[PDB]
Amino acid sequence: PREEILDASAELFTRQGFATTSTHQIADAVGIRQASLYYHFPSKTEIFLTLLKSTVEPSTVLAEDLSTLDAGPEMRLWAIVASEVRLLLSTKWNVGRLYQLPIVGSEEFAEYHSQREALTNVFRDLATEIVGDDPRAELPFHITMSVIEMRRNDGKIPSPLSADSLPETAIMLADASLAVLGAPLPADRVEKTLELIKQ
Amino acid sequence: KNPREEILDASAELFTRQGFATTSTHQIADAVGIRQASLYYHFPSKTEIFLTLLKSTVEPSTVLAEDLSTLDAGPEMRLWAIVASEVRLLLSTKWNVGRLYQLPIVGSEEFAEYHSQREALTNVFRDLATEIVGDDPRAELPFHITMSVIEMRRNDGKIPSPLSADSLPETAIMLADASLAVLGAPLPADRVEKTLELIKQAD
Repeated sequence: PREEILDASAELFTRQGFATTSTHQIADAVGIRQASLYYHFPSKTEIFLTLLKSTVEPSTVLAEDLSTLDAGPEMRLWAIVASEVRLLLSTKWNVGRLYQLPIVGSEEFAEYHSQREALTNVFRDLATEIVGDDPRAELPFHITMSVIEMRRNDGKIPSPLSADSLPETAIMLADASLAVLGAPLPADRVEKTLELIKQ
Repeated sequence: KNPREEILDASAELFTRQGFATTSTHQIADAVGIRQASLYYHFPSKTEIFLTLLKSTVEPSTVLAEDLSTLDAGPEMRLWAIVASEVRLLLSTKWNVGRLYQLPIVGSEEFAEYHSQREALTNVFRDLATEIVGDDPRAELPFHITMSVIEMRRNDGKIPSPLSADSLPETAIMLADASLAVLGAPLPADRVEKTLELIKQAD
């Protein structure tokens, strides 16, 4: 019920943006009274925030634990790129699209700003271990985020979350991330990443 | 000096910062310091400004794209030249107009002309990449790498990289290098010089 509201909001937000989407629409979408929607969320902003943090917080949490494991920076970067793409392909709607909406810059979303900055730092720091003080160090994060422009957005999960395999696109973008750094692909990257995903 | 270009600049600012729905023509007119009556002379609606904005921004990219795609060099040189020149374009403007592509509103039928221009641009990238990598999902990557500059540049009215005949912007070179690297394709000889001349050639 709570998750149904979030799903419908995700669709409306990613399709219409923030400003035009109304609570009336969200409530109508899930087929409940607006009073009933209010029980669940006080404002569309709180909904928008709830979506936004459920989307990146799992990445940042996972990011520091994998950035701090016993491999090399090539492997750690490959794992974080692959895990992040894995996440972005695991949702019914393309919630990553929400980052691009002008509203997210506002002070209300300071919690997201911090989490996004933290993730960006992880990508950049790992990358600089490989290429040093080099502008290419910015690239792995953007390469990772480009999946948001590649995946569908129609209510069907492009790649259901799996512990047994990585999505082709996840592997591709992770391979691309090292190629751009001129770093060779580490041995047994996928299996290790899957193990590095589990902890 | 240039009333129509000032209107577009201010609109570019307001739209990228506020989105489409909340931006008003009153704000745009106030921004450039003219009466709304005077603004109405140049543009009838917010939707039309948004189109003129998108169309002054995407057509030169598509024209540039299809002109570089048809020249007797190798697919690597053409792809490199088009990536660097397209990033150069996106870095040459007072405002980050590339951010506009990301607004959900542009998907609507009213912006069908932008859709085709974008499709044509995307096809030019894809065809070049497939000449290099064949039936391979990596062929999708150079276009997205190119567009990633939209997430890199400033957006405050100051041009990140003023247009130049002597040089290419660092970020333009980097993204073009990156576009070939992901394809496993070698960097062409004299990439910058070769590209700058092709840009000069393109009038």
